[PDB]
Amino acid sequence: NKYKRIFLVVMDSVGIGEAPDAEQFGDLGSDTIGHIAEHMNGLQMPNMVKLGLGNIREMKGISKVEKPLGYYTKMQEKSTGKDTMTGHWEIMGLYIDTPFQVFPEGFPKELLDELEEKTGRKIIGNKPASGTEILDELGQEQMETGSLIVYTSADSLLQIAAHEEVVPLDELYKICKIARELTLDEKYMVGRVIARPFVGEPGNFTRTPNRHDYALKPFGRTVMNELKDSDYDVIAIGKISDIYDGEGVTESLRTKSNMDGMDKLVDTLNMDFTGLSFLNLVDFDALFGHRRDPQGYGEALQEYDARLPEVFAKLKEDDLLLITADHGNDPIHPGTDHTREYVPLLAYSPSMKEGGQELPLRQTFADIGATVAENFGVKMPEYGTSFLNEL
Ligand SMILES: [Mn+2]
Ligand SMILES: [Mn+2]
Ligand SMILES: [Mn+2]
Repeated sequence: NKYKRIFLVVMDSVGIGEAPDAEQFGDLGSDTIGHIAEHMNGLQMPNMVKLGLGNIREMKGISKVEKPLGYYTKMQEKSTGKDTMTGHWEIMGLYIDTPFQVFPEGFPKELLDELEEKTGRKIIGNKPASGTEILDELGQEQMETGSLIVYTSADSLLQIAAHEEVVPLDELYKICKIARELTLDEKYMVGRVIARPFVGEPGNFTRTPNRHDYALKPFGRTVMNELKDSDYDVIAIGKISDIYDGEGVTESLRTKSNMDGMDKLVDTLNMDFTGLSFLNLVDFDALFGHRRDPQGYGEALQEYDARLPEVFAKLKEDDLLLITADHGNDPIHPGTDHTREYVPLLAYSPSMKEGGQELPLRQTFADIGATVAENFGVKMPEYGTSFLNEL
């Protein structure tokens, strides 16, 4: 292998400007990094700048450098949707025609009607809400009627809440499995069904750790599958295992925040493995993008960039670091949905003794998967063009 270890970091939702098909998605004008940089009166990201971020695209506080540490370009998404599953699936070698849907006004009546009809239970709520607001609002009614509280988020989720002393857990998991079948339907395609059991009394409801998720497998065997089947390590950090429903994962490390994700990245640098270490930094999407909070997003980007020198210090001559994103989520854009954007790509190894150069624009995210597969000598994905020999 040219590289013994590859460290792939998805900065979740960190877009670098409107894609050529943004108009189809109502995403004209979008620019996640750009708008944040203007809000911050200059983003302070000196380490991403040293890698070549401003060589991809100059933005406020983010300038090009003469000798970038590694190679740089951007990537265009080929898949139909702009959700997290689509983007990640494409990164690992797939093409996804059928988008996952989001439900800001609630789920369609036809779906909720069929869930009632299969379960024998009435549904209440049916809107985007936090766990806390929805339980305050409807927890008491739920307790008194046996009804199911159905809510959503700004992401592709269907969440079903019920009190553990009113709806037994096993019954709630059965209900979520029925909902998971009903939502494999392109009219209603949700990424994840989540059981949200709770306990307590009105005024004091708490969600319990008995949460269970019902995800879809990727629509194809990914590069991760091929790695795992060839006895490589595939270390998933953060939401990566959930995103691929475990497919192809040999070890999974839960994280609680972006700093904790960078700590687990560092833990993997200290491991003797051969294969892929794959990190998702989700806070950018979950806390700041969907909440349309440019200040919080800005601070988080700065906090991330400050962790990078330690990663540079630990990379070996036969390691490769890849940094990208899975879509945009511009915190100064209408609504609460993602944005259809190009994503940055940075590729760095300390064996790059002269620094890097510009790569041709990657016409699918699957170029990353193709690179990884070529590096490790495993079956090449159906989609994607490796840039391994360009490095
Ligand atoms: Mn939009
Ligand atoms: Mn995402
Ligand atoms: Mn999201």
